[PDB]
Amino acid sequence: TYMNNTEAICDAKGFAPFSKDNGIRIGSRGHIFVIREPFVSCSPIECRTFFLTQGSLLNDKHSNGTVKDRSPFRTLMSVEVGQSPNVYQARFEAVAWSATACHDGKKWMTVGVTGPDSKAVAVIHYGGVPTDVVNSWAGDILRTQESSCTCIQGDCYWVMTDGPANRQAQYRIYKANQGRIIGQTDISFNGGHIEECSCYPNDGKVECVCRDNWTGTNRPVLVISPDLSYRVGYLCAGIPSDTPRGEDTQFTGSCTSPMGNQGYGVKGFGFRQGTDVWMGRTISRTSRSGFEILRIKNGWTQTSKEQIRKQVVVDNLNWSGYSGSFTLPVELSGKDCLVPCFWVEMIRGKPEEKTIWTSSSSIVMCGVDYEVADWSWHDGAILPFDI
Amino acid sequence: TYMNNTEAICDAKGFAPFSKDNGIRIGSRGHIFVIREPFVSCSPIECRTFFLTQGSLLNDKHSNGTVKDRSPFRTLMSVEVGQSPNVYQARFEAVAWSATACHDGKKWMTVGVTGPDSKAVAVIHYGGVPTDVVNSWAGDILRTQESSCTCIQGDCYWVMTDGPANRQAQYRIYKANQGRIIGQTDISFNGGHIEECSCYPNDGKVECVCRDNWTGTNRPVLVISPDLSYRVGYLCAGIPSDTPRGEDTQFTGSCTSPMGNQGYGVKGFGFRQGTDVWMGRTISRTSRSGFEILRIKNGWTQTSKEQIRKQVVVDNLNWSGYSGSFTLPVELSGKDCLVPCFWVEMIRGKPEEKTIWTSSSSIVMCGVDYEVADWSWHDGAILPFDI
Amino acid sequence: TYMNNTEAICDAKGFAPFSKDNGIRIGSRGHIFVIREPFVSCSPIECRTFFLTQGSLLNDKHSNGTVKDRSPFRTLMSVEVGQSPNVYQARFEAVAWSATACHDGKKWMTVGVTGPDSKAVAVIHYGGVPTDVVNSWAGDILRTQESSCTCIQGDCYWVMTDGPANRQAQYRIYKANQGRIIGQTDISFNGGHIEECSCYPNDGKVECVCRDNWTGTNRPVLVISPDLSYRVGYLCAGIPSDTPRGEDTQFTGSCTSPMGNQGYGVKGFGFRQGTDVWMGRTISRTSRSGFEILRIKNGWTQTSKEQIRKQVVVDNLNWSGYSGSFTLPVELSGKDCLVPCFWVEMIRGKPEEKTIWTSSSSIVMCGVDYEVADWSWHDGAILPFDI
Amino acid sequence: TYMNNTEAICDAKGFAPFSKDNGIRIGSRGHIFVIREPFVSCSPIECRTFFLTQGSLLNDKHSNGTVKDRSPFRTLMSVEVGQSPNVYQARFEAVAWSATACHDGKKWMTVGVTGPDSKAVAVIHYGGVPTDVVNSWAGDILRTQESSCTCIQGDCYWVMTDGPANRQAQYRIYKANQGRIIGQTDISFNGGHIEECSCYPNDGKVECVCRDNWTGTNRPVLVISPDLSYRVGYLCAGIPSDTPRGEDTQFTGSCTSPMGNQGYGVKGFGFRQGTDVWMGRTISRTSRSGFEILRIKNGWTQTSKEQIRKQVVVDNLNWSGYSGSFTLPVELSGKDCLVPCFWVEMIRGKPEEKTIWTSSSSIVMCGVDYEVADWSWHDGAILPFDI
Ligand SMILES: CC(=O)N[C@@H]1[C@@H](O)C(C/C=C/c2ccc(C)cc2)=C(C(=O)O)O[C@H]1C(O)[C@H](O)CO
Ligand SMILES: CC(=O)N[C@@H]1[C@@H](O)C(C/C=C/c2ccc(C)cc2)=C(C(=O)O)O[C@H]1C(O)[C@H](O)CO
Ligand SMILES: CC(=O)N[C@@H]1[C@@H](O)C(C/C=C/c2ccc(C)cc2)=C(C(=O)O)O[C@H]1C(O)[C@H](O)CO
Ligand SMILES: CC(=O)N[C@@H]1[C@@H](O)C(C/C=C/c2ccc(C)cc2)=C(C(=O)O)O[C@H]1C(O)[C@H](O)CO
Repeated sequence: TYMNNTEAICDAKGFAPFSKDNGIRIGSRGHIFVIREPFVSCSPIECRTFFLTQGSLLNDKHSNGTVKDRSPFRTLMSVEVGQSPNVYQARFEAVAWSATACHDGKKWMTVGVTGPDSKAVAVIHYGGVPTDVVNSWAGDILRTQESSCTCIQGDCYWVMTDGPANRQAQYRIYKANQGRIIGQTDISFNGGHIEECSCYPNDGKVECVCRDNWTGTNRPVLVISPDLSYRVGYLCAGIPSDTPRGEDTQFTGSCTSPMGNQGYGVKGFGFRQGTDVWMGRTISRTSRSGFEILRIKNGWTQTSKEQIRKQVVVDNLNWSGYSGSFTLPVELSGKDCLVPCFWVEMIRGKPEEKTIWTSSSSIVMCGVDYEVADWSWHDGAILPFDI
Repeated sequence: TYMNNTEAICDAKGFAPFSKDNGIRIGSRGHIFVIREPFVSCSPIECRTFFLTQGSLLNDKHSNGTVKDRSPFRTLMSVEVGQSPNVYQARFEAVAWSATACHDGKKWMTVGVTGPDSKAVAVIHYGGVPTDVVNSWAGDILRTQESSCTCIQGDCYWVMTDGPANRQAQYRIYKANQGRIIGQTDISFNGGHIEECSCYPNDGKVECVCRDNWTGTNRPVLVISPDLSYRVGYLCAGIPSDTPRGEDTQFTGSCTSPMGNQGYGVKGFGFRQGTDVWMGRTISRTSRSGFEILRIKNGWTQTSKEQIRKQVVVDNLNWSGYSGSFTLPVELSGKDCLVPCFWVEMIRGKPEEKTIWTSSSSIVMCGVDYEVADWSWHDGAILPFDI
Repeated sequence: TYMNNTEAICDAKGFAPFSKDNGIRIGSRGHIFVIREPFVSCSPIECRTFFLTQGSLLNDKHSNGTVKDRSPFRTLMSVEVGQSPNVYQARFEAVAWSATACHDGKKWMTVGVTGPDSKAVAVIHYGGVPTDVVNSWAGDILRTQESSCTCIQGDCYWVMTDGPANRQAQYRIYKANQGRIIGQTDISFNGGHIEECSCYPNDGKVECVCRDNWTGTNRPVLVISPDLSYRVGYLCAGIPSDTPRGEDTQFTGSCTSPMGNQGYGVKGFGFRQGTDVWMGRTISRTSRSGFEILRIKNGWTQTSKEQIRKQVVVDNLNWSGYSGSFTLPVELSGKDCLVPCFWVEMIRGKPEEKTIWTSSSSIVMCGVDYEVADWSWHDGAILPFDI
Repeated sequence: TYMNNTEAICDAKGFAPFSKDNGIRIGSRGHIFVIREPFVSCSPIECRTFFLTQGSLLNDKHSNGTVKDRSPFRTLMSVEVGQSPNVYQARFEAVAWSATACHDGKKWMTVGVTGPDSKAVAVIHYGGVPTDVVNSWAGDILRTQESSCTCIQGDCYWVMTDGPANRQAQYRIYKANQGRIIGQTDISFNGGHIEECSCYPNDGKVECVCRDNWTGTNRPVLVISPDLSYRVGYLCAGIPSDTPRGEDTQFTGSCTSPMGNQGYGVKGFGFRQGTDVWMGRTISRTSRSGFEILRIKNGWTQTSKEQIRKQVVVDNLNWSGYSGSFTLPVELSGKDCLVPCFWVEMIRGKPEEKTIWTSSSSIVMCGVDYEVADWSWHDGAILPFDI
C-alpha cells in the first residue's frame, strides 16, 4: 500500500527532541563509521538515519581524512533513527558520494551518485536493488539533496544539480515510480543557484528550501506539482538563513532573487506554515556553529522580518552543520496532518579541530503543538582521539 | 489487539531468577554502554531492559563520570531482557535523563524527559516516534518512574514529579492512548513526597510504591483508577523499606504519613498480595548494598510487622541499588493472573569504588508458586578496569 | 502448530558436517563468550547452539577461570547453529549453570538450574519467560542434560539428577506442556548412575544415552513412554564408550549393569538403529581427545562387538569433550524419518593447556545415507592468547 | 512460491555499481573475517554476499595465512549484499573450502565441500540444514563454482569438477529440488578443462562461462537443459579472457577448443547478449590487476573480435581477482527479463603484498540500459596492517 502524503504540514509551535545518536562519543571505543550528512527519512513503520561513509572507522588510520570527498569508497548506508552509524547495525544502501532516500509506502528508494566528476552516474535503488540510472547531463559533479526525497501517492520526486558550485549551473526535477524514472524537468533559474535541497510534502505538492552557493544568503525555494510543472524563487522572509551571511538588519527580503553579496553556503531547511515559515540557521553568521530555528510571520509569502518564535537546539559554543527536512508518515504520527521534522548534523575534527579526521553526529527534532525550551543537545565528543 | 491487564496479581510464595545481563563483566572487553536504571517492561511478545546511557562505553575516556546526570547526551535505549546493554543489540528509545516505558499490546510507548531543569520537556513516543509532549509545570527538574509504566485496556498511566528533591514538591498522574495524552491529575499529598514510582496493574487499577526523599523511610503508595481518581498514602507495614532507614524495631507503621526522621531514599518496589505485601529493600539500612524481599502479613492494609517470608537475592557483601516492578503479560505467562516481577540494579564504580566511572548491571526475578532458596546473584565485575 | 516427533530415527550410514563455529579462533580478536557445552536443538525453522557462559569474554581478565563452575554469573544463551557464541548475535536464555533446551513446534522451552548446591532452583522458560520451577529435591547439586531435551506432540521430556557425583544418586523424568510441569517420575536404578543424558525421539518414545560417573564405562540407557513409565539399563554393546575406559577386548557387554571398574566419565551420545547403535566416544581411552563414532550390529539389544562402521571426526592429536544428540525436525529435513544429529565440544585451555582460561568450540554432524570419509574438524585456536 | 527464471537475459548497454563492502578498510579496526570469493546470489527478497572464511579475523595472529586453503576451519557464511563480511552480521552457511549457493524462491540451497582431497564430501543445505550429499567420485579435490548456482522453476543446477588442476579432469552437472539431488550428468570434454563456473539462467536453460586451468586462455562455455542434456565448448569470441593470456591480436577465436598455450587461469564470467557477449577480464594479461568488461558482436556464436563497448570498473593500478555471474530476480528488478549482474573480487596481501595475510573486498555491478563511464572502485585498504 502506497503512502498518501497529500495532507497539510501540521502547524507546529515548537520542536521536541526525537533522537540523538552520540555516534562520535560512542566511536571513541566502539566501531562507528566516520560519516557525513546524517539525514533522516521514514517508511510507514520506522524512520532511519542515512549517511555517507568513507568505508573507514573512527580511531583508525583510514579516517585519515586526506581522503577525497568523492572517493571510490564513499557509500550510503543506514541505521534506525537514533542508533549510531556503527558497523554491526548498518544496512548497505548504495555506492554514493551524494545521495537522497525516501520510502513510498511499499519499499525504500535510494539514489547514490558515484563515478567521475566529468561523467558521474546516479543509481536508483528500489527495494535494495538497482532499478534505474541517470548520467551526468552536464559533465560537472552531478549531485542531489543529501536529505530525504519525497513520495506522494506512489511516485517519488527529488532534485539534482549538474554544474559549477559557484557560477550558474543546471537543475532538474526527477519523478520515479517503483524505482523507475518516469519524468524529468529542467528548472529555469538564471541568476539563481540550487543545491542540497531540503524537501517535504505539503498540500499534495513538494516543497523544498535549498542552497545557493553562488550569490544568495537567502535560500532558494521551489514548489513541485505532480506533473513536474513548478514554481521557483526565494524564501520571501526578510531574514537571511544561509551560512555565511550578514546581519538581519543589513538585510533585504527577496521572494524573487538572491539577496546578499556572499558566495557559499550550507545545506539548510525550512517549513511552510500557512503563510509563515519555520526557518533554520546556524547561530554564527560566519561559521557553522550553534543552531536555532525561527518562525517568521508571513515569511513564506512576504519580505517579513516578524519573529513569532526563536528556539535554540545547539548553542553557539558548539559545532553544527548540515540540516534537513523530513515528514512523519501519518501512519505513525497518528495525526491527520504531516508532522514536520528536521535533523541537525554536528561536525567534529577538521577543519576547525586538531584531528586527522572529520565526522559528525546528529540530533533530530519533531513537530509538536507547544513551545519547547531552549537547550543545546551538542555533539559531546572529547577531541582529539587516540588517533 | 490491546492488552487486558485487568486481572489480579498472582499470589506468589517466592521468586525465581529471570535473567542476568552480566553487563559490566562483559564490558571489560566488549562494547557496553555505561548505564543506570536497567528497568524492565514487557510487550505481549518479549520483555525488554530499558536503560539510560551517557552515550559512552565502558573502559573509555568518555565514561569519565564527572559528566552530569542530566546531560545533553543522556538517552533511553533498550535490549531484550537478559542481554547486556551493548551497542550492537541496542534499540534507540528516547532523548531522556529520566524515563518510563510500557507496551499497551499494540506498540511501545516511552517517555523521555530532557532539556533544562527550569523548563524540561518530556517527549512521549509511540511506535518509536514522538506523538506528544509535557513541559515542566513547576520549573524544577521534571521527572518520572525510572521503571515500567502501566497499560490497562489500551490506556497507559504513569506518574511524574516536578519540584524540590527534599521539601514539598508536586505530583501528577498522566493517562495516554496511542501516545496521546488524554487526561491528567494533580496529586494532593501535603507532608508527603513521591518519586521514582514502581507501578504494576492489579484488579483493574494501577498500584505504585514510590520514593519519599523528604521525610519518610516508609514508602508512599498510591492506587490509580482508570478515571484518574486515586487513593494515596503510605505502605502500612510496620517495617521501613527505604534507604537509609532505621531498625524495624525502632519503627512505626503508618498507612497515612511519613514515619522516620531520615531524608533521602532510593527507588524501590512492592507487590500487594491480597492484604499482605511483598516489599523489597536493601539489606544495609545505610548503604545500597545487598537486596532482600520480605512478605508481611496484612502489610498492605495494616501496621503489621509479621514476616511470613524473607528471601535474599543479593548478599550484603555486594552492591545493589534501584529496584522496580513490572508484570508479565498473561499472553506470555499463560496464567490467568498477572505474575509479579522486579529488577534489581547493581551499581559499580563511584562513589563507593576507586574508578572514574559508574554503571550498573541488573538481575530480574519473577512470580512463582514456591519458596526459592536464598542466594546472591551479584554483579561480578573485577574493579577497577584498564580505565 | 505442535511438532509431531513420533517418526522413526532415520537409518544413517555416515555423518556429514553440519556446522563449525570457529568460536575460539575468532575470539582471539573478536568478542566471544568463554563457554562450555555448546549443545544444539532445533525449532521447526532453525537450529540453535545453546551454551553456558561465565559472563566473560575471551582474551579478558574475567576469563580468569579460577571462577567457579556453579557461579552466580553462569547463564544459558544461544545463537544460530554455526555462528560463534559472540556477544552481539547472542540471545539470552536463562540463569543456569546446568541446562537443557528444546522447542515444541510453537515456542522454545529452556531449563536453567541455578542457586546453591544445597537447594538449587531450576527455572523453566517458555517463549522466553519463566513459567515454572523445580527445587532441589535431594539437596545435592540438582542438574540435567546439557543437551537437547525432547518434545513429542506438544509435551516435552527431560531428565535430571539430584545427588552425589560418585556414589548412588537420584534421577527423575519430567514432562512439561507450554512450560508447565505436568508430570514427573522417580527412576529406580540401584547400582546405576545417570548424568548428562543425550536424548532424542524415536518411535514415539524418548531415548537417552547418559553418563555413569560412579561405576560404569558403558553408558546408561533409558527409554521413556509418554506416560512417564520407562525402561532403563545399559547400552548392550560389548564395547565401552565412556571416558576414561579400558580396551574393548578387556571388555564385557552388559544390557543390565555397569561394566568396568573406572569411575568418572564424560557426556556422550548414541543413536538406536533398529537393533544396531551408533555410539560416540573419544579416541583416547584416558583423555578427552579425538572423537570417533562406531556402528555396532545388534548393539542396542545385544552384548555385540561387531563394528559395521568406524568414522573419525576429530583426530587423536586434538582435543574433544562433551558430545550430545538431537534430531532434525521433519519440517526442515523434508524426510519422513527423524534425521539423527550430534555435536562435539572441543575444549581448549585449562587443564591440559598453559592458559588462565577454558572454553570450547563446537562442530555438528547429521544423518546422511552415505559413508563419509574420516577427517578431523578440530578446534584450530593458536594457544596461548594475549592473555 | 518457486522462482520462474525462464525469461531472457536483459540486453544491457553498460553496468552500474550495485554495492561495495569496503571490508578490508573497515577491518583495519573492526571485526571482519579474512575471506576469499565474495560471490553474490539473490532470493526473491534480497541479494547476499557469500564468502569462505578461515575462521580468522583481520589484524589477528590467526590471519597468518600459512594456513591451508582446504583447512578444517574453512566455512561458507553470508551477509547482505554490500555489508562487509563482519562477524556480527554474518550468517553461517556451511562447512566448505569450496562452495556454491542459490535460492529457488522458497529457501536457500547452498553446497559446501569439505573433508580430505582424496575423498571430499559436498554437503547440500536447504533452508539452513543438510538435506543431501555428494562424495568425491574421482578422489582428487572435488570442487565447484565459487559463484551463484542456478534455480529454474524449483530445480537448481550447478557444476562440479573432480580431478587434476592441470591435465584432464572430470566434470558433472547436478540437479536438485528442495535440497535433494534428483539428477546428474557426466560432461564429455576431452582436451577441455572446466572449473569455477560462472552461471546464470537464460531462455529457460543454464549458461556458464567457466575456467580452463589446463590449456586454454579462452573460457569454456556450457549450456544446460533442464533434462541435463547439454552443449559444451568454448566462448567463440576471438578475444582471450582468461588470466594469464596473450595479446588479442596474437589470438584465435575457437567455439570448439582451447586456444592459447598458457596453463592456469582465474575465475571469470560472461553474459550472452543474443549473439553478442559481455565478457569480463583482468586488464593485465599476466597478473590479476585491473578489471574491465568488453562487449563483442556475435561473440557468443562466432570467432568475432568486434568490440562494441569497453567499460573499466577497476583500473590497472589496482588488484582484482575472481569474478562471477548472477541474475536479479524479476520479483525485485521489476523488469520482464533477467538483469545480468556480476561481482569482482579484489585481493590484498600475499602474494603480491608485504603482509602475513590475504583477503579480498568486493564490488558488484548490474544490468542497466545505458553506457556507464569508466572508473575504478578499487579496494582502498592501506597495507600493511598493525599485523
Ligand atoms: C558531491 C559533493 O562534493 N557535495 C559537497 C559535499 O560533499 C559537502 C560535504 C562534505 C563532506 C566533507 C567531509 C570531510 C572533509 C575533509 C571535507 C568535506 C559540501 C559542504 O559544503 O560541506 O559541499 C558539497 C559542495 O561541494 C557544494 O554543494 C558546492 O557544490
Ligand atoms: C532526573 C534525576 O536527576 N533523577 C535522579 C537520578 O538520576 C538518580 C540516579 C543517578 C544516576 C547517577 C549516575 C552516576 C553518578 C556519578 C551520579 C548519579 C538518583 C539517585 O538517587 O541515585 O536520584 C534522582 C534524584 O535526584 C532524586 O530522586 C532526588 O530528586
Ligand atoms: C552442574 C555441574 O557442576 N555439572 C558439571 C559440569 O559443569 C561439567 C563441565 C564443566 C565446565 C568447566 C569449565 C571450566 C573449568 C575450569 C572446570 C569445569 C562437568 C565435567 O565433567 O566436565 O561435570 C558435571 C559434573 O560435575 C559431573 O557430571 C559429576 O557430577
Ligand atoms: C578447492 C580449491 O582449492 N580451489 C582453489 C581456490 O581455493 C583458489 C582460491 C584461493 C584462495 C587462497 C587464499 C590465500 C592463499 C594464500 C592462497 C589461496 C584458487 C585460485 O586459483 O586462486 O584455485 C582453486 C584451484 O586450485 C584451481 O581452480 C585449480 O584447481
